[PDB]
Amino acid sequence: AMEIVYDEADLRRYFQTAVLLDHFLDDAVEVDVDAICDGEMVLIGGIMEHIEQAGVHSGDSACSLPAYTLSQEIQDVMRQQVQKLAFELQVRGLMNVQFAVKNNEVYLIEVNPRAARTVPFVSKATGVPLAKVAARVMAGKSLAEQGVTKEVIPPYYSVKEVVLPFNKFPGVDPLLGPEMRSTGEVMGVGRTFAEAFAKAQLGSNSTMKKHGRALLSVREGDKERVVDLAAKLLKQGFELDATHGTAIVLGEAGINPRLVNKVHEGRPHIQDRIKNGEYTYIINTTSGRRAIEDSRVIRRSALQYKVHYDTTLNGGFATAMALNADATEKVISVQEMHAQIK
Amino acid sequence: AMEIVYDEADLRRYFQTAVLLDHFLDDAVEVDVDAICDGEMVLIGGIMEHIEQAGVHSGDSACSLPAYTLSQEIQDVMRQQVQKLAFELQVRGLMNVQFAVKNNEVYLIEVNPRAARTVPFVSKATGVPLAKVAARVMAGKSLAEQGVTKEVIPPYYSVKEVVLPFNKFPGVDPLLGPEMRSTGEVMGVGRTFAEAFAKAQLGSNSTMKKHGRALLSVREGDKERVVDLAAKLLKQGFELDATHGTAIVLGEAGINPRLVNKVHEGRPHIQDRIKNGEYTYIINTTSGRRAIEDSRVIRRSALQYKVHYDTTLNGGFATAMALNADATEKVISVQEMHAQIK
Ligand SMILES: Nc1ncnc2c1ncn2[C@@H]1O[C@H](COP(=O)(O)OP(=O)(O)O)[C@@H](O)[C@H]1O
Ligand SMILES: Nc1ncnc2c1ncn2[C@@H]1O[C@H](COP(=O)(O)OP(=O)(O)O)[C@@H](O)[C@H]1O
Ligand SMILES: O=c1[nH]cnc2c1ncn2[C@@H]1O[C@H](COP(=O)(O)O)[C@@H](O)[C@H]1O
Ligand SMILES: O=c1[nH]cnc2c1ncn2[C@@H]1O[C@H](COP(=O)(O)O)[C@@H](O)[C@H]1O
Ligand SMILES: NCCC[C@H](N)C(=O)O
Ligand SMILES: NCCC[C@H](N)C(=O)O
Ligand SMILES: [Cl-]
Ligand SMILES: [Cl-]
Ligand SMILES: [K+]
Ligand SMILES: [K+]
Ligand SMILES: [K+]
Ligand SMILES: [K+]
Ligand SMILES: [Mn+2]
Ligand SMILES: [Mn+2]
Repeated sequence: AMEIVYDEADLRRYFQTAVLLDHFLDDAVEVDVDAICDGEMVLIGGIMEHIEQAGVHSGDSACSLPAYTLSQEIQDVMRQQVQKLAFELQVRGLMNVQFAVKNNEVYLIEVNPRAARTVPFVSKATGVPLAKVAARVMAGKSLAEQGVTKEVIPPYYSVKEVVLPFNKFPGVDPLLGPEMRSTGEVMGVGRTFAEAFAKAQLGSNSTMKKHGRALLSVREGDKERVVDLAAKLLKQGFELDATHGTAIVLGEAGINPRLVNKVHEGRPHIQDRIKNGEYTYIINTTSGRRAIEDSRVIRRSALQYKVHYDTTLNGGFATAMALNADATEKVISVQEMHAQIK
Repeated sequence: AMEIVYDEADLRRYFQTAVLLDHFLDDAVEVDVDAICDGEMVLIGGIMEHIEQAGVHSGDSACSLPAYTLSQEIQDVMRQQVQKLAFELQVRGLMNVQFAVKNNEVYLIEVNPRAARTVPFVSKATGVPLAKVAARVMAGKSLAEQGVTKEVIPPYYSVKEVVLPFNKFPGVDPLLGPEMRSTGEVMGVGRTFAEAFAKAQLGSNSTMKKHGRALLSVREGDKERVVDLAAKLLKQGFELDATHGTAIVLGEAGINPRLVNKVHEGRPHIQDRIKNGEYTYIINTTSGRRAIEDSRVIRRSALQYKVHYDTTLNGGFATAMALNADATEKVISVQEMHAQIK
């Protein structure tokens, strides 16, 4: 049971219900890097930039291949670091490295000297049978002999999205965290990131609509950013609703959402509205055990009433960008995909 | 110490704190009636409809001659009740009657068998020197004999507004109630109620503006009428702020004010905003001792910073109308006014 502790009090509190201790890189981009090491050289299979930030298990984050926001200069740090790590541990075959980017600063989160659950996606994305290769490598044939020496960078956008079992265990709080709960995955391919993403979202069984009313209820650290997001939804013709504190910040920015009541606050409240088909979209962020626990009802209602919802601001943005795309506009075969690869 | 208690708890509460017990006529129109009785007949000198409802001392209420909302039918009833009273108590000279209208029903508040403070204004408004006339009657000269037998209903509107000393005693909660606190009064003469009012308002040293942002923070009972108020303001070009509860009702009605925190809710709050010059107008109603005591800050801030404020919705509405008039437009002398009385 891993948990993010915010303060001293918090510490104890976990401790009771309860040891490695790590500092939580808040407001960090999480990255996945799959690579092969033949001993001579190192092939970078792919660099995946997660939509959801560090603190939300790789296993449950959507991810984009190539990175949709990261700087070449930084990818480059990780590129260099992995190489460094590959040779150092003596990687003979596949490997995976997970980083965390915070303030143009690369932090090593973990190294998995084996096949990661990211390979296939990465293989599909790049047209490079990553496993076959490391397989051939482990046995004795080099990256060099394989003529599999250069790192591929597709002409298109490959986004990976996950599917969660929440609907099977309704008593659970359908919320993202440090622990993985997802069962499967989908892949979205688009000319643009927004395209790919919309593809991955539709593919993941999302109920997200392109119209109606959105509900914004975010955590403190998300209050600043939520503005742009809200701006985006307004531009798309979404009508807005917001909880008190979230409504405060919005207003301070020229945006006047409809104020909605929390459960304990009166009527009607979020639950009633949700239940009444009042929303087509919900952006809900929450931080801290107690808070989470207290906000449970919205997520539960949302899931239950099939309202598309995001539990990360990063995830809200993606959802928004995707509103500008048409996931049924254009299809492309995988063979065509790899054909496009020079 | 004259207070209005709402519930049993309230009763006691006062009782510890502190006997005549009267049923409070909530949401009632207060009226003043000045008249003369020569024992032979009764002369109606003036029927004044207060802007502020019963519960706000007559002396601190703005008022209009002729009535601006009362039905002729209801006024006529009053006129008869006055007559009755006059005769019965043996009035010989001036008299004054105070009523409350609730649900198309007339209630007697009190009877002051003497010259009331409304006498000068009524005189000015009607061109009839009630004091002189009444003095005559007292002296033996009858109404018939003096040739003053018909009630005068002027061709223009006369609005009286008061001035309060709260500024002199910053420590006092600048709020209206059942006890009189005002030191003076002014008169506004207009072709319409809106005009008389605007004139009365301006002469009262009101800092009211015709543009800007308005703060709405009203009590439960006022939550319903507030919407129309908000609309009217919106129409006038004003922008809107509002406290939580008030915002909620507004939202439900299609009005999305900009949310503002209560002093104790955090920042940014009303005090901050008021202080910073965000508002040009403030509409704040509050009921019940504790509630009053708690909101005190909003009223104290409004005054200190010179923002125009109304503590009654009836007042807020009058203000609203006045926005549609120009007190600097037309001027009229008393002589001219009296001359129009045919
Ligand atoms: N120090 C940290 N700061 C931020 N996020 C972290 C940190 N450690 C772990 N995480 C998050 O938790 C996830 C799981 O941690 P990780 O060490 O990779 O565990 P696992 O072995 O279960 O895959 C990561 O994918 C990441 O989102
Ligand atoms: N029963 C009542 N219902 C509503 N308002 C009332 C009632 N009794 C008095 N008031 C309010 O209190 C004020 C003062 O009461 P009043 O009997 O006229 O006392 P005073 O001797 O001060 O003139 C009135 O002008 C009115 O606004
Ligand atoms: O009905 C509720 N009860 C408790 N918490 C809620 C409820 N609805 C939303 N929240 C949480 O409220 C937070 C936003 O609060 P705000 O700061 O007042 O806008 C988010 O972290 C939400 O998950
Ligand atoms: O800063 C404050 N502290 C306490 N009460 C306030 C404050 N500002 C406004 N009020 C009161 O809040 C009421 C409106 O509350 P609302 O229903 O949440 O909008 C009014 O009756 C106001 O007098
Ligand atoms: N990639 C995880 C699934 C996303 C889900 N809508 C959430 O934001 O909670
Ligand atoms: N007629 C009394 C003055 C009104 C004041 N603006 C208030 O509404 O409190
Ligand atoms: Cl369950
Ligand atoms: Cl003082
Ligand atoms: K992540
Ligand atoms: K691991
Ligand atoms: K009154
Ligand atoms: K009296
Ligand atoms: Mn991991
Ligand atoms: Mn009285």
